Amino acid sequence: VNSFSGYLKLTDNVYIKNADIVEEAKKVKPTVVVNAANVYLKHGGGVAGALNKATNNAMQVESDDYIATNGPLKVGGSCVLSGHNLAKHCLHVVGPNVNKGEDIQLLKSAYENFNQHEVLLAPLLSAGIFGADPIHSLRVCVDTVRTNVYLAVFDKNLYDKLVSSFL
Ligand SMILES: O=C(c1n[nH]c2ncc(Br)cc12)N1CCCN(C2CC2)S1(=O)=O
Repeated sequence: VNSFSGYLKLTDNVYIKNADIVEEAKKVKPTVVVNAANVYLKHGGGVAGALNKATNNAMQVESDDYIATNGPLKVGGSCVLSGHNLAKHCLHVVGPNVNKGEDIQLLKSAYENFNQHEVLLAPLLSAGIFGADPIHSLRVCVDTVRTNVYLAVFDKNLYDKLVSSFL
Protein backbone atom coordinates (compact mmCIF):
# COMPACT_ATOMS: atom_id res chain seq x y z
CA VAL A 1 0.00 0.00 0.00
CA ASN A 2 1.20 3.51 -0.89
CA SER A 3 -0.15 7.06 -0.61
CA PHE A 4 -0.97 7.78 -4.27
CA SER A 5 -4.65 8.67 -4.67
CA GLY A 6 -7.09 9.00 -7.56
CA TYR A 7 -5.08 7.11 -10.19
CA LEU A 8 -6.55 4.97 -12.94
CA LYS A 9 -4.85 1.57 -13.17
CA LEU A 10 -3.63 0.85 -16.70
CA THR A 11 -1.65 -2.36 -16.09
CA ASP A 12 -0.24 -4.44 -13.25
CA ASN A 13 2.38 -1.74 -12.59
CA VAL A 14 1.39 1.47 -14.45
CA TYR A 15 -1.07 4.04 -13.08
CA ILE A 16 -2.15 7.40 -14.54
CA LYS A 17 -3.81 10.60 -13.32
CA ASN A 18 -4.64 14.10 -14.55
CA ALA A 19 -2.45 16.08 -12.18
CA ASP A 20 0.23 18.74 -11.92
CA ILE A 21 3.35 16.74 -10.99
CA VAL A 22 4.55 19.64 -8.80
CA GLU A 23 1.39 19.62 -6.68
CA GLU A 24 1.34 15.82 -6.66
CA ALA A 25 4.94 15.68 -5.42
CA LYS A 26 4.36 18.28 -2.69
CA LYS A 27 1.35 16.32 -1.41
CA VAL A 28 2.72 12.78 -1.65
CA LYS A 29 6.43 13.44 -0.99
CA PRO A 30 7.31 10.30 -2.97
CA THR A 31 10.61 8.52 -2.64
CA VAL A 32 11.36 9.35 -6.29
CA VAL A 33 10.01 12.07 -8.57
CA VAL A 34 11.16 11.90 -12.19
CA ASN A 35 12.26 15.07 -13.96
CA ALA A 36 12.01 15.47 -17.73
CA ALA A 37 15.63 16.62 -17.95
CA ASN A 38 17.99 17.58 -20.73
CA VAL A 39 21.64 16.51 -20.90
CA TYR A 40 22.81 19.82 -19.39
CA LEU A 41 20.32 19.71 -16.50
CA LYS A 42 19.18 23.20 -17.56
CA HIS A 43 15.70 23.26 -16.04
CA GLY A 44 14.25 26.09 -18.07
CA GLY A 45 10.75 25.04 -19.03
CA GLY A 46 8.26 22.26 -19.30
CA VAL A 47 8.18 19.83 -16.40
CA ALA A 48 11.79 20.65 -15.46
CA GLY A 49 11.20 24.38 -15.29
CA ALA A 50 8.15 23.83 -13.10
CA LEU A 51 9.89 21.38 -10.74
CA ASN A 52 12.91 23.64 -10.40
CA LYS A 53 10.74 26.71 -9.70
CA ALA A 54 9.01 24.79 -6.90
CA THR A 55 12.44 24.19 -5.29
CA ASN A 56 13.21 27.93 -5.34
CA ASN A 57 16.04 27.18 -7.86
CA ALA A 58 17.81 24.79 -5.46
CA MET A 59 17.44 22.01 -8.04
CA GLN A 60 19.28 24.16 -10.60
CA VAL A 61 22.09 25.04 -8.15
CA GLU A 62 22.61 21.36 -7.32
CA SER A 63 22.43 20.44 -11.00
CA ASP A 64 25.05 23.00 -12.03
CA ASP A 65 27.48 21.51 -9.51
CA TYR A 66 26.69 18.01 -10.83
CA ILE A 67 27.45 19.05 -14.43
CA ALA A 68 30.62 20.92 -13.44
CA THR A 69 31.90 17.70 -11.85
CA ASN A 70 30.57 15.02 -14.20
CA GLY A 71 29.77 16.62 -17.55
CA PRO A 72 26.52 16.18 -19.44
CA LEU A 73 24.26 13.19 -19.28
CA LYS A 74 23.58 10.98 -22.29
CA VAL A 75 20.29 11.12 -24.15
CA GLY A 76 18.51 8.09 -22.71
CA GLY A 77 20.47 8.41 -19.46
CA SER A 78 19.76 9.61 -15.95
CA CYS A 79 21.19 10.67 -12.63
CA VAL A 80 19.83 10.62 -9.08
CA LEU A 81 19.94 13.94 -7.23
CA SER A 82 18.08 15.42 -4.27
CA GLY A 83 14.32 15.74 -4.39
CA HIS A 84 14.56 18.94 -2.30
CA ASN A 85 11.12 19.86 -0.90
CA LEU A 86 9.30 17.68 -3.45
CA ALA A 87 10.53 14.11 -2.86
CA LYS A 88 13.37 12.20 -1.25
CA HIS A 89 15.15 11.89 -4.60
CA CYS A 90 14.78 13.30 -8.08
CA LEU A 91 15.61 10.95 -10.95
CA HIS A 92 16.60 13.26 -13.82
CA VAL A 93 15.87 11.29 -17.01
CA VAL A 94 16.74 12.51 -20.50
CA GLY A 95 14.25 11.43 -23.12
CA PRO A 96 14.99 12.31 -26.75
CA ASN A 97 13.85 15.81 -27.76
CA VAL A 98 12.18 15.52 -31.16
CA ASN A 99 12.52 19.27 -31.61
CA LYS A 100 16.31 18.63 -31.59
CA GLY A 101 16.23 15.68 -34.02
CA GLU A 102 17.09 13.00 -31.46
CA ASP A 103 16.35 9.33 -32.14
CA ILE A 104 12.94 8.36 -30.74
CA GLN A 105 14.25 4.81 -30.23
CA LEU A 106 16.18 6.24 -27.27
CA LEU A 107 12.83 6.64 -25.50
CA LYS A 108 12.91 2.98 -24.45
CA SER A 109 16.42 3.41 -23.01
CA ALA A 110 15.19 6.47 -21.10
CA TYR A 111 12.31 4.53 -19.53
CA GLU A 112 14.67 1.68 -18.55
CA ASN A 113 16.11 4.01 -15.90
CA PHE A 114 12.79 3.75 -14.04
CA ASN A 115 13.42 0.04 -13.39
CA GLN A 116 16.15 0.93 -10.88
CA HIS A 117 13.46 2.30 -8.51
CA GLU A 118 10.62 0.34 -6.95
CA VAL A 119 8.08 3.21 -7.07
CA LEU A 120 8.15 6.52 -8.97
CA LEU A 121 6.04 9.58 -9.66
CA ALA A 122 6.74 10.57 -13.25
CA PRO A 123 5.71 12.54 -16.33
CA LEU A 124 5.50 10.97 -19.76
CA LEU A 125 9.03 11.05 -21.15
CA SER A 126 9.60 13.10 -24.31
CA ALA A 127 6.05 14.51 -24.17
CA GLY A 128 5.21 18.21 -24.01
CA ILE A 129 8.00 20.46 -25.26
CA PHE A 130 10.19 17.43 -26.08
CA GLY A 131 7.90 16.97 -29.09
CA ALA A 132 7.14 13.23 -29.08
CA ASP A 133 3.65 11.73 -29.37
CA PRO A 134 2.43 11.20 -25.77
CA ILE A 135 0.35 8.19 -26.86
CA HIS A 136 3.56 6.55 -28.07
CA SER A 137 5.38 7.57 -24.89
CA LEU A 138 2.70 5.87 -22.79
CA ARG A 139 2.99 2.71 -24.90
CA VAL A 140 6.77 2.60 -24.45
CA CYS A 141 6.35 3.22 -20.72
CA VAL A 142 3.93 0.32 -20.28
CA ASP A 143 6.10 -1.99 -22.40
CA THR A 144 9.39 -1.04 -20.68
CA VAL A 145 8.83 -0.13 -17.02
CA ARG A 146 8.33 -3.09 -14.68
CA THR A 147 8.43 -1.17 -11.39
CA ASN A 148 5.45 0.78 -10.06
CA VAL A 149 5.01 4.05 -11.94
CA TYR A 150 2.45 6.76 -11.18
CA LEU A 151 2.11 9.01 -14.22
CA ALA A 152 0.96 12.62 -13.85
CA VAL A 153 -0.48 14.20 -17.00
CA PHE A 154 -0.95 17.97 -16.66
CA ASP A 155 -3.34 18.50 -19.58
CA LYS A 156 -6.84 17.19 -18.87
CA ASN A 157 -7.63 16.98 -22.57
CA LEU A 158 -4.51 14.89 -23.16
CA TYR A 159 -5.22 12.66 -20.16
CA ASP A 160 -8.67 11.75 -21.50
CA LYS A 161 -7.21 10.94 -24.92
CA LEU A 162 -4.49 8.73 -23.40
CA VAL A 163 -7.03 6.75 -21.40
CA SER A 164 -9.61 6.42 -24.17
CA SER A 165 -7.01 5.24 -26.69
CA PHE A 166 -5.11 2.91 -24.37
CA LEU A 167 -4.87 -0.68 -25.56
O1 LIG B 1 3.06 17.73 -17.15
C1 LIG B 1 3.56 18.18 -18.17
C2 LIG B 1 3.96 19.63 -18.22
N1 LIG B 1 4.36 20.25 -19.33
N2 LIG B 1 4.67 21.53 -18.96
C3 LIG B 1 4.47 21.72 -17.64
N3 LIG B 1 4.67 22.86 -16.96
C4 LIG B 1 4.39 22.79 -15.65
C5 LIG B 1 3.93 21.63 -15.03
BR1 LIG B 1 3.55 21.65 -13.17
C6 LIG B 1 3.73 20.47 -15.75
C7 LIG B 1 4.00 20.51 -17.11
N4 LIG B 1 3.76 17.35 -19.29
C8 LIG B 1 5.10 17.37 -19.92
C9 LIG B 1 5.06 16.87 -21.34
C10 LIG B 1 4.58 15.44 -21.39
N5 LIG B 1 3.21 15.36 -20.85
C11 LIG B 1 2.09 15.64 -21.77
C12 LIG B 1 1.95 14.81 -23.00
C13 LIG B 1 0.98 14.65 -21.89
S1 LIG B 1 3.12 15.83 -19.27
O2 LIG B 1 3.97 14.97 -18.50
O3 LIG B 1 1.75 15.94 -18.92
